[PDB]
Amino acid sequence: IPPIPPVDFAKYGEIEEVPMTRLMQIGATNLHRSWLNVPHVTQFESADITELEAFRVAQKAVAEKAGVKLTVLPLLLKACAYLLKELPDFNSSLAPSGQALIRKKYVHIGFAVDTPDGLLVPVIRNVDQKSLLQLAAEAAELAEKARSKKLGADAMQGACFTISSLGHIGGTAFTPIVNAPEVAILGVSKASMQPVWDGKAFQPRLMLPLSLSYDCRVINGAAAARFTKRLGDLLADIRAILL
Amino acid sequence: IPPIPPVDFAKYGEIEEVPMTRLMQIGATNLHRSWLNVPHVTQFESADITELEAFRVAQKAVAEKAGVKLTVLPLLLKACAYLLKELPDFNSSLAPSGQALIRKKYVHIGFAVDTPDGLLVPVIRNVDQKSLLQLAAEAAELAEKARSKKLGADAMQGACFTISSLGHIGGTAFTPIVNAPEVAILGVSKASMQPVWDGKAFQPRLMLPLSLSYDCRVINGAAAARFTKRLGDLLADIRAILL
Repeated sequence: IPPIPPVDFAKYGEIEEVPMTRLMQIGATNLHRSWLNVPHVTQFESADITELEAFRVAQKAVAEKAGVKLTVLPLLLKACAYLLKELPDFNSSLAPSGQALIRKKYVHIGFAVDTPDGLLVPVIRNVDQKSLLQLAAEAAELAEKARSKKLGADAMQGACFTISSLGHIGGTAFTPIVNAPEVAILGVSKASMQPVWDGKAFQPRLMLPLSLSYDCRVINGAAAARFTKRLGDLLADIRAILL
Repeated sequence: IPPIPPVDFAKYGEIEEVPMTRLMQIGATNLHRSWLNVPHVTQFESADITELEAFRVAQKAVAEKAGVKLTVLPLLLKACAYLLKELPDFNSSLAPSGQALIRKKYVHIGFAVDTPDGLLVPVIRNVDQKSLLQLAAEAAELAEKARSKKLGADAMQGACFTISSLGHIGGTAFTPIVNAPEVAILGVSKASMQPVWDGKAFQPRLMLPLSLSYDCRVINGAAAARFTKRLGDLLADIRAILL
């Protein structure tokens, strides 16, 4: 790849050199390797979470009696796990021969935690078998160990899919980079009240912006629109997971 | 027990003798054995199922694409299974020594099917592991085999709890008899629109009458009021099962 020409930045004013943590450099290398290896498309969608939000907030009591804080992430994890089982091409990697897909029969999902030293993505194993408060506890633990440098490399491995949630900071949508060898990543942004047509008038519904980046060698455009559509459907009524 | 004095019924008019199917006689003996062995109390409650009903009816599409009819029974089964795990004394039997309870670590639930030849109670095994449409299919199959005399004795055994639903015929409530050695049975009657106080006015909510009979040697009055209260809570928002 043609390199970027060096510039003497000090010709234009005062500069200062700060160094990169090894964690940032590892991260830098991994993203650029994904970038050049995966042809990326982002599919955007927004889900109606008015009812999900009401549930979240009502179970604040239960969650606190169990010591966890029920946020939107355990709900996101549960729903993507159900869906990764319904649409198995999202739960696979491209074989090194380029001629086969390795479909995984397990569902472990990573989630982005941004710490001082860099971004870490802890992995929760067998998300499909854990409950909303179990996933809530685990997420919280892994996030804390990630911030406190106590996260052993074991827990950063063998994920099938990544969720990256920035809803707690802001933004309308973003285009995340697929953490290869996984084949998709779900970006989640800030929810806001939007007017939604009820067939007769605009009702305010709470809308969650979803941004699915995927590896289009493996997942074609229609399979991906169907994944964010099913996800939007499941988050609008999470009871559909029960059937 | 003092016998009932024989009466010549033909002194008062014309009589006719029809006989009992062996199935009815078996049933007769089992109920009278339960009646004299179990001191019975019925706890009545009613659950708000307006939202449950809306869900049921929306998933009519899915249910039909899967060949099952989603009725209230799979929902009842799923919720009691969750609860039989939360409150394990309901999932046990009294040891023959009268001094111990055998707590079962499994959840199989029977449901009353009334056929021409008598009442049968098929058992669905490990209700706690099956989904709403799985339970829907299984219930339907067992009911059909029960009506067609093709139900092998294997499937009438080892239940932990019974549900008896008469909501499809009518009634406000009833007092079911515990099928000993189980320790409780849930009677379900007809749902109707009732006025329920919202703190300010009466709102129409769809109410399901629940009638829990139990063996009060094993389950005391407060444990039983708490079981129908948790059940009413779970049916008002079945998403609580997810956490």
